[PDB]
Amino acid sequence: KVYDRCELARALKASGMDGYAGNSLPNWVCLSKWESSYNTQATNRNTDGSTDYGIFQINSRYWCDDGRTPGAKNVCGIRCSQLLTDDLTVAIRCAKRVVLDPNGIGAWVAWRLHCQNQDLRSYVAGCGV
Ligand SMILES: CC(=O)N[C@H]1[C@H](O[C@H]2C[C@@H](C(=O)NCCS(=O)(=O)O)N[C@@H]2CO)O[C@H](CO)[C@@H](OS(=O)(=O)O)[C@@H]1O
Repeated sequence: KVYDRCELARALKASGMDGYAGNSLPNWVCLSKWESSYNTQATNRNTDGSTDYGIFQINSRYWCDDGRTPGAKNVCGIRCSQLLTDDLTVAIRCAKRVVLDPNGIGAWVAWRLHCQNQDLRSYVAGCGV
C-alpha cells in the first residue's frame, strides 16, 4: 500500500511510535518518506546480497529472513515478506526492535542523511496528531 503522509502519521501514533526509545513521531514519518516513499512494497537489493524491505526498508542481513541472504541472523524472527503488507503491525514491531540497538535510529541511512538535525515539523503538519 502507498500511505498518505498523515495517514501514516496516524497509524504510527496509534501504534506507540511517538517517543519510542526517545524518537518523536516526525523522525519516523521523515525516515519512511526518504526510505520508501511511504510504500510498504518497496524492495531494494544491496551490493552485498541483502535486500531492504517495506516502508522502513529493513535489511535482510540482520533482521528478517528472505532465504537468499548470506549470513543472515533474523533478529526480528520473521520472513521479510511480512514487512511488505498494507498492515504495518509486523513492520512496526520489527522497527521497534531495530531502534533498541545501540545505534538507535541512526541505523537508517535515510534518517542520517535527510532527517538528522533537521526541522521535521513539516512531516506531521496538518495531520491533527
Ligand atoms: C533498518 C535497518 O535494517 N538498518 C540496517 C542498515 O540497513 C540499511 C542498508 C541501507 C542500504 O540501502 N545499504 C546500501 C548498501 S549498497 O546498496 O551500496 O550495497 N538501507 C537499510 C536502511 O537504511 O544496514 C546496516 C549495515 O549497513 C545495519 O547497521 S548495523 O551496523 O546494525 O548492522 C542496520 O541494521
